[PDB]
Amino acid sequence: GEIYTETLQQTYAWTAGTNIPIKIPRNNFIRKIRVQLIGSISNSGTAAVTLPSAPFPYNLVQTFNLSYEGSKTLYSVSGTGLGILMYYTTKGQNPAYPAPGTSVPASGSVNLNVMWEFDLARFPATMVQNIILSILTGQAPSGVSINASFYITITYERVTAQEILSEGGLGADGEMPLATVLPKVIEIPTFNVPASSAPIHVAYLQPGQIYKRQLVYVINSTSGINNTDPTEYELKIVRGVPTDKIKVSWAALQAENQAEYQVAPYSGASAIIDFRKYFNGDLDLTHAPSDSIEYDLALQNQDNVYSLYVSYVLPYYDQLAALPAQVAAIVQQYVARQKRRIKR
Amino acid sequence: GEIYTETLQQTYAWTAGTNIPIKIPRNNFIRKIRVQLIGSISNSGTAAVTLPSAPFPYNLVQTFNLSYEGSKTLYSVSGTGLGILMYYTTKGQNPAYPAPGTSVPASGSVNLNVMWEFDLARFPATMVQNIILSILTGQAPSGVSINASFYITITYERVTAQEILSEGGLGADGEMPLATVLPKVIEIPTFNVPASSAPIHVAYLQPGQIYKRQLVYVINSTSGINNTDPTEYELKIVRGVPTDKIKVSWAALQAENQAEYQVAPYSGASAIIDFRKYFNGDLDLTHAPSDSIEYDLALQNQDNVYSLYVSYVLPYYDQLAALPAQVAAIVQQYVARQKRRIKR
Amino acid sequence: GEIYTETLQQTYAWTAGTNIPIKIPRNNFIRKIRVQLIGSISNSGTAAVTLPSAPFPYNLVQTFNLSYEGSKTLYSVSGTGLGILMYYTTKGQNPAYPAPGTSVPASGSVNLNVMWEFDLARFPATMVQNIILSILTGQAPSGVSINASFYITITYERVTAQEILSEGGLGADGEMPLATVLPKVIEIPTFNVPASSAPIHVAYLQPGQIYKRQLVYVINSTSGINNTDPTEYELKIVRGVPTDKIKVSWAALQAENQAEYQVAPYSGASAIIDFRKYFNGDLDLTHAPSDSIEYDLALQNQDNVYSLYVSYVLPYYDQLAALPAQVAAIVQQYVARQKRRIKR
Amino acid sequence: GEIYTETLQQTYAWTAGTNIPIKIPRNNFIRKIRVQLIGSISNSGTAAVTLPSAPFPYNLVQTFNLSYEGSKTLYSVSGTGLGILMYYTTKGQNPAYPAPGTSVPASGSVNLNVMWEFDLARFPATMVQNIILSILTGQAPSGVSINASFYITITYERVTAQEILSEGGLGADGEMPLATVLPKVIEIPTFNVPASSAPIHVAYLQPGQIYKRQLVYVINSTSGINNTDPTEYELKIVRGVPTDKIKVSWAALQAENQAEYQVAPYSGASAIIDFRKYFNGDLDLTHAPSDSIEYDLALQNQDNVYSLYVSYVLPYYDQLAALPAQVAAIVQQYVARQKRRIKR
Repeated sequence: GEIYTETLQQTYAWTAGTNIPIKIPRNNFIRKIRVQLIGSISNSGTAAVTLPSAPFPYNLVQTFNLSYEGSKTLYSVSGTGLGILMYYTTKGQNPAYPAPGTSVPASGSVNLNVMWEFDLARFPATMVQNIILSILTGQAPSGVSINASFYITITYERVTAQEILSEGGLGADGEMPLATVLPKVIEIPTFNVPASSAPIHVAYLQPGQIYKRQLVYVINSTSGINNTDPTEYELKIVRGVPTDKIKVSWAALQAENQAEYQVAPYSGASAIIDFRKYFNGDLDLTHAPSDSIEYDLALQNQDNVYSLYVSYVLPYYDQLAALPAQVAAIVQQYVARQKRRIKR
Repeated sequence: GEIYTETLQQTYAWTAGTNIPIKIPRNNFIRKIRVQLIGSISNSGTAAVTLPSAPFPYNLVQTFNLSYEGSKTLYSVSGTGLGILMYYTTKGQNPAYPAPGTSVPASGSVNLNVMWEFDLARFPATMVQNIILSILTGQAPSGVSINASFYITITYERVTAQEILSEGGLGADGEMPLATVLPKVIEIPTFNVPASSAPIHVAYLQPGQIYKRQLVYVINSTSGINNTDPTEYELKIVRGVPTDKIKVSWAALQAENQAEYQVAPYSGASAIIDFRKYFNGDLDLTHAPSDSIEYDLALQNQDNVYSLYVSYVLPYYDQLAALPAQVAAIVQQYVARQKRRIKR
Repeated sequence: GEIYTETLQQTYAWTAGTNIPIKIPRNNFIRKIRVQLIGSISNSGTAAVTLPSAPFPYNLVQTFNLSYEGSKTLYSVSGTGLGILMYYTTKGQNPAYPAPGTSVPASGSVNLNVMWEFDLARFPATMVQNIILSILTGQAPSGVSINASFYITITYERVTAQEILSEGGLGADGEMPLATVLPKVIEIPTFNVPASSAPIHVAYLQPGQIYKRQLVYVINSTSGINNTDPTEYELKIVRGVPTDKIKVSWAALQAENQAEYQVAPYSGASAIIDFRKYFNGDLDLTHAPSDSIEYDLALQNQDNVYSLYVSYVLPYYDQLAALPAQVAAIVQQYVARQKRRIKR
Repeated sequence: GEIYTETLQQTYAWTAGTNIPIKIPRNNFIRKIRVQLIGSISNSGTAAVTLPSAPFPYNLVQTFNLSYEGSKTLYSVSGTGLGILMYYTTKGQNPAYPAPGTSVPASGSVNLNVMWEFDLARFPATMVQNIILSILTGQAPSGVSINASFYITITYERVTAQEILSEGGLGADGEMPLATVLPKVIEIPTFNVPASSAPIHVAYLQPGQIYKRQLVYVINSTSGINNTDPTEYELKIVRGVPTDKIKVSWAALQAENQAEYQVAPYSGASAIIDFRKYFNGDLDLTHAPSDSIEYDLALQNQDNVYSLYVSYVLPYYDQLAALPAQVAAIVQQYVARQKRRIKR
């Protein structure tokens, strides 16, 4: 239909340790929602205070949560999480001022402007209820004050009653178009995975969805996200014949990110693993038994691993699979196009 | 066919405030013409002279004008205009030395190397007359002297009589192939759009072509192109039901450019709005009544807004429209490839 | 099939002027082999030693040589050669620390990490014998000591007996699949091509393979690889009526490297010419009579030109051509996917 | 088939803190690999140097790593680990000279002869690639010099194509026989498990394999491996009904080792627990959810607990499980036999 974008008149002040829930107008379907922390970080203290380094500025928003009907979750990431995912998928050019470790002049200030982007493909925002993007801000850097607000830029696509029939009408219960592709960008953080030289089990990818790529990063208590502990990552298919779809050294996985994302590594402790490259197309676990695919980690020390998945579910996956080869062909091209929209 | 590239032996010295007309050899069809200001900027003075900031080096070529038969304008942009479009569409990787503000060693010199590129898709250069690329050079920076020249590099495509037929033969009048897509990158500057917070009408896009993307940038009298007045951009469809295809904050538009072109904003006063992301496919105005789409701006101070469009024309727009779904479809794929070859 | 990647446990200590032969496990077919020099460059001297400039760090590995059966070569390049090919095909994002000219703190050190990537398309490693990637390390920079090892990351594709029947079964003599595409990245060096302003004959591309792209770079005895002598590149069809597919000036050749690769020139003395844009598809000479296409160079001074080609051979190229229009369609589509896989 | 053993022609000199990679010949299947450090430990100093106490001589080989294809790890243990496990599974009868604390006569020497044993059941070595047992030697004891080499003794079993079919032919992907039993003897070291009287959580056994017996030993910073901190061992099943398969005091655990292995305790800080004695048959966690069985330790002080497991995997565990009670009976009888070959 007719994509068209706008910022909402209503903003939200960045306050420390707060949950500022945001209502997303349900005009047409929503393709993507950008959020920007814009203002300045003021140093009113006598000596020039150096801003904390990575994940800053991203961590100013401790967490994000875009879900609808209060029950259904489309997003769940931390600002440091969605922030690094943004950093890669945009050739590391995603707006993030000021850079880590920058000094706020003594009794003067620097400029704040960070961004996130939730890709909802073509989310039927009008057929569902209560899309609330809850931003739980984190903590203000030490010595300086975050003087910003949030600006929601929502991109609607004017899907018509007409176009909807042209992609397979509605679903099973007719709650969304048959060809709906809900992004399920979740982030499951792990604690105290032990220091090892051989990749030890870290966590399972749970079924009920199609995984596109996974952003994994470790958090050392001393260096934060600027350590070099993860040395050997590993995706083992546990169900069926134990097969290693991935057994690459950290250096080499980040090497693939050099070629993949054409940008230097976000830090010594982060990387991305694209499933379409180790499988044929996307890694589907929609109907796969649980604990069939896990990822491992060889950490120099024992730390905390955060794993952000950029996956999506097809709310009518059975009706699309159970479709006539005639219709399935056309419906497939719609869902297929949609799955690629949700990059970041 | 067989694309193939060469430089033209004849070069032209960049002289200040001059018009240097270039004849573009008409061998085969022309896919693209790159022009390069290559030489040095010499400071013969006692003190190290810092070169002007953006748009320099770009404005060393005040304006460009690539057209055929002397009357059909394929291009009409300024070096500052086409130059900035170049800065975005190539991840800011475009050759542009020296950078804004670089110092020319006192009684020593720096290196000059700037580039532009006119994308003509697959322009029937063998079937028209006189492709003359007129470069109206600007002014030599203060304190330094430009000792460069232009190198016209042309990309021909061996479209054969055979193939032209494989795409719908010639036009109605048979002056170019039916499936021709003449790029019409024009640039229309506005003066004194007054200072305001609610976007005031800036200018209408006048019909007679399909718009692919628009590059808007403001020029303050004090800061040149490095101000931050543009705060609110807005695409209002005036004719028909009144609507806003765009109502994004400037911060937010330079935002879509980070994710889009993966490069930092050329300055606080620039951006690009891709029409393909706000309509279904390209923004066509071949037959729309004039004044049906205007774009607005909320400027901090009152300045000059330059609007560069990367739009293209289909000289047989009608036969393409009154052709059979049988043929329309085959011709459609050619106009289709051609339309995207014209990026920059 | 089932792509899956792993690093081999066994690393190899980098020693100056040595040949370190590596056995590459022939588990499944091999798609790409990554090699990384990872460790540090230690300075034990009193004064901080600044590392040699380009080609360092790439030249720490003098040459590479991947072949199977001790007589059939898939690769034959220098670290400086394959290294620069790497610098381009990944937007200059290929891992190469530290950068040229970096200072190793006096009695402290810097970080080493350089990589190469051998694209074997989908090489039938299980059907051949002894895939040995021989690495002939170069020389330790003067004043610092290289303390790294090599890490072999191989990407196998679980091609099955079944799937092989599905692409045309076996070859003529049945030693590899009929649709095999063996990479032939060779590098032919020419010495003392005289100084001239008119591109003088440098060397012919010999037949017996399809050229995908050629990386040419000159080496001044003074500036090493950092000179600006190559001024005029030129691809001449010598057989028949003399024709020029390329007659592009050096500046402009690096220009297409700007748009093509979106990365700054590796040095003033290098470039890449892709045959796909100067012919229709790849420049095939499996059957053109020899000395039928040569490339020229107008060099400022008299130097050494190294020409690295990313070419590939079809071991049963004839049965692919003598296959029924029925089968040729399917086999061709497999050979084609394989041909583009060998990018870097 | 026809079991048969020979020592490999190539030996390897024991040097301090080195990694000596060994290629393991793949003639027939591999039943067991013995490694012996044989030579003498010379004292060149004026006074008789008494050799370090346990784990020496075992720690002369810091670590072991027997894996195939450079990725799949069959063994990952330390010389102190496999060494102590050897000390138990053989009635303390495994060759280990000199004993700990023995005096190397002043300007004279003693005899060195240690031995380790990797039980690979009947590993399909002809069907896999690169079985490389990497011995990363530790440190030469203080005051004496280790003058030995390693002797690789391999036990091949001539499994014939016929015989292989007699147990279910090959697996699903047919890479190893269906009835294969890959030893997975890993060792996971834990750091600083705090001092306590009631057994505190030490670590979980992560899934994907069948555990045979576990060798746990604590390492005090003061007494090394010769302390008596572990006082209360405990195997707690966390998932499902919470249960204690073991809740025996250390004294009593070394007690079950007296009768079990008929040998005095290796040290006050070591023990072994056989799962077949606490479950019915082996403790299998092939598909059990992660974190379902952990082991606890009441330590006098807070120390490092090393947990060596002798577990094994069934690469086709499902086809063995999804096999008819008809075929399952014969295949089970083979795997059952293999599983016990891997004792040590």
